[PDB]
Amino acid sequence: SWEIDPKDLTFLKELGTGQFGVVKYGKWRGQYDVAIKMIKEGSMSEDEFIEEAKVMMNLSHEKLVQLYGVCTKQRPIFIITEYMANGCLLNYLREMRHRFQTQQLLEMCKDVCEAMEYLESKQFLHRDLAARNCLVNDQGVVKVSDFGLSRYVLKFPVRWSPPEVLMYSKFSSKSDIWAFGVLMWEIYSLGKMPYERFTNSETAEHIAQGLRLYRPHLASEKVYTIMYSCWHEKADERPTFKILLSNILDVMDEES
Ligand SMILES: *CCC(=O)N(C)[C@H]1C[C@@](C)(Oc2nc(-c3cnn(C)c3)cn3nccc23)C1
Repeated sequence: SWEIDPKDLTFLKELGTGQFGVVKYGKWRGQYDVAIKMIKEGSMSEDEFIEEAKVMMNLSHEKLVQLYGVCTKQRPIFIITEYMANGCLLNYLREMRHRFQTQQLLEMCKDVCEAMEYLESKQFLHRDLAARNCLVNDQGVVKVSDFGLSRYVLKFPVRWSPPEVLMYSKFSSKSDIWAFGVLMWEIYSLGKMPYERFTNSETAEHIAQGLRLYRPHLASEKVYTIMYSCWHEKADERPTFKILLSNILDVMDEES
């Protein structure tokens, strides 16, 4: 049930390259748009991934990029996902022509938070949440992509990592929370790199001294309060995604 017959795939356009190599746009059975991730040999722990794919296919949420299945009886293996016509969220933010309103930026935050509250409720960590791992569909809806997939990569995301990850490799729901707050900073900064003048090493040292990302000027005070709450030093003092969704809904109502 997790397995797609590659004979049902028609490869139509190269979309570009991601973590595991090329991604292509194609059709399934001549009819349905799909994205086809072609997994470069040697890059992925494929047996482990295949087993986890069965779990990932039972995860269904409107704001999660859907895994349609995998093609595993060949090399390279393929991962078949929902096609997202407007590409990577990071590139989308950086296109100044969109002239985003802040209500649109908050909606992107809500989209991601909804997906992450769903993953939280399933006790599933993303482990690499960031604007580069979100995608945008033809209706401007942002969805969370490649959740959990860093576990199978045979370059660490220092700038999306809380102190207990940098110091001790303590991953938890609350390291996804921290990364979400950095993602909100990416959205309201229109895609700047977090800690844009620092190296990864400098970022980690400054985080150790309590530096935090500055308020992007497009974020209101209440929006900054939300992303800042994700960066409490003690992981247990950071909200859940359920609390964050409620805070985002509140600010959406106040700024409507
Ligand atoms: C920001 C990081 C990045 O560029 N990623 C992750 C790329 C992987 C990629 C090529 O995958 C997809 N790209 C598109 C797409 C790219 N450009 N347009 C106009 C659309 C669409 N798509 N749907 C699913 C995966 C994927 C983006």
